[PDB]
Amino acid sequence: NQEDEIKENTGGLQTSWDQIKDKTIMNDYAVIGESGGDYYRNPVIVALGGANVLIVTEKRINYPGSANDIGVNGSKPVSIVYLLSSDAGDNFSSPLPIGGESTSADNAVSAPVVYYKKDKVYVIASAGAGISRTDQDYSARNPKSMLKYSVGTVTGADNKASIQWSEWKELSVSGKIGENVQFGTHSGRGIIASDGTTMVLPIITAEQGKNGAAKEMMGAEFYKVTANDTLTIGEKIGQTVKFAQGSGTSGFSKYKEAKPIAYDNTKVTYFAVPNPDGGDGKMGKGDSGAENNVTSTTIPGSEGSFGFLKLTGSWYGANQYDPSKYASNPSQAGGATGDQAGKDEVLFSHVTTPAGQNQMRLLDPQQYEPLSKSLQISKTSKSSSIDVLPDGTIIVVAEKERNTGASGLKFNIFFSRYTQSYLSSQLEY
Ligand SMILES: [Mg+2]
Ligand SMILES: [Mg+2]
Repeated sequence: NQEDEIKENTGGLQTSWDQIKDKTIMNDYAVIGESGGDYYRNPVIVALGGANVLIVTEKRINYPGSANDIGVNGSKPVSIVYLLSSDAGDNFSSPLPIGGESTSADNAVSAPVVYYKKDKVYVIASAGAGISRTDQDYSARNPKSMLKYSVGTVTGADNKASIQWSEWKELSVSGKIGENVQFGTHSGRGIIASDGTTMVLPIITAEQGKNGAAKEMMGAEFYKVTANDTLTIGEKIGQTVKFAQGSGTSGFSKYKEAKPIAYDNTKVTYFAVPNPDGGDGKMGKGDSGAENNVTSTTIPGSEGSFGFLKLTGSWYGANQYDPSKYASNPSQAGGATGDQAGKDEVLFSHVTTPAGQNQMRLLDPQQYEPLSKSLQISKTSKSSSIDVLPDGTIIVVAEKERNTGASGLKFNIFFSRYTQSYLSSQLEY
């Protein structure tokens, strides 16, 4: 179950093809290791600008999470923490809780959805009950479901960045989601539309029943949210998504959490994770045009938050490019002359069985269908997240090295950095 770690003093951002051409795995190490009774889970990674990297994670305080692996459960403290690097991930600060350490159910937050374009980081989190399944019917629970958000103001992203977070505030769903709908978030990097200001908010819905009469009928609603220091929920995008009963336990839907992979200002396209209880082991693809148009893909998948990065003309793969030029014009940096166009590409990583092996893949940027090759990035995992640095190298945060002696799902949090040529050599023909 243990990984072979690489810890290097890179130069920070790379600045020339000669420096980078022979490098493959530039870093691959646990930024968070043993943590006693605390569980660090569901990480998301952000390249802030320059050599600055942000990792956001939930922290379940002295307990493993709900029985269905949700951070909040309407009674235990759960924080959302952040780590910062100013040397392209060579070194990360010790994790700090956004807004101070959680102390009760009333300030607990988990499953962060993280949005960023350039000066402000927006984190929208599950709060109160989340989509946790407990002993009570949802209608009887007192902390019911809630959404909360914090805004991180970024300073110095072109030197060595600092962030300060606003107070957690409630993001009301009144008039958007009815009572009864138990709802929450599913961890990941959030989509910002082409205008740079409209965020896509995916609200996960779930009929969970209770212990002794469990259900898991899941769905989603997508909403516009305008980037702002005060957030409010805007217009609905398309239809309410509801997944159908699977072939397993009665009341368990074939797919669980839907996560946006694209938004064209008209419809949200989503990948949905297959239910290990009644699904087909493959990621599902659908969009907000209908209540349920999801179709099976050929991508193997399971529970958890997949990583997904779309590059627009900025993938050079095995071909030479100028990493200094990449910082100012990522789509025009290729060739020995340093000014050729790259191509579109999608990078995707997810586990193939529950808490199993994490495979990275290239997907076609129009239909998101996989190429034939896949690269194992972890023996044991569940959630991961991908981004690209201003020098063109690929960064990943992922749960790895499951502690099988621990009560729930306990992992270490890994940071990894790869050259595009290495990834190409493993994923392309
Ligand atoms: Mg070092
Ligand atoms: Mg304050």
